[PDB]
Amino acid sequence: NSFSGYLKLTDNVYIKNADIVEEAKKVKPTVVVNAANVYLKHGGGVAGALNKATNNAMQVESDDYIATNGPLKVGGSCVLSGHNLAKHCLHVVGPNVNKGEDIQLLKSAYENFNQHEVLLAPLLSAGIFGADPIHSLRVCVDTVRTNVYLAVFDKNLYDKLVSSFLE
Ligand SMILES: O=C(O)[C@H](Cc1c[nH]c2ccccc12)Nc1ncnc2[nH]ccc12
Repeated sequence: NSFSGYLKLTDNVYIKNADIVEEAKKVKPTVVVNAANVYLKHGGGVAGALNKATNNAMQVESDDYIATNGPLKVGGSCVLSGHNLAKHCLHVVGPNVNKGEDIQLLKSAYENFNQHEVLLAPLLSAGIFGADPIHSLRVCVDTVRTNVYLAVFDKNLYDKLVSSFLE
């Protein structure tokens, strides 16, 4: 959990312009969060990047979890192996606004982070899931009380997010 160079937004929320895959390799975190869907099919966005960085080990483990336990619910999570990226991967399902899901469940999705004293995470329901990323950061700040280190790949979004907090 060697986190450094994050902007400290609040007492417990940190943000950095970084690829979550590269941060995970650098930081060696206890927990990396996946922006998952309910059947843990890691096809695109953050999930695709994390799975490809494990050379599909995450997808094989995820398929076994689903076969045995069935799909997650929106706002839910499970803990699986972090493989080479982290000790654990917390797979968290935020609502997919682009596929017509409800923004109230974004708070429930972020509540899962409170089970872990420190996490490396993406912004939930952002990118291809279609939520306003600045709203997602506000929900994170209001909901998560443990130490969350947010990786935002796109420097422009990072600067927009920091500006919404500082200006
Ligand atoms: O820049 C990117 O492509 C993604 C976009 C994103 C933010 N939240 C998500 C939730 C689900 C799907 C996509 C997104 N953001 C990233 N942030 C940090 N590291 C990353 N590695 C790959 C994408 C990415």
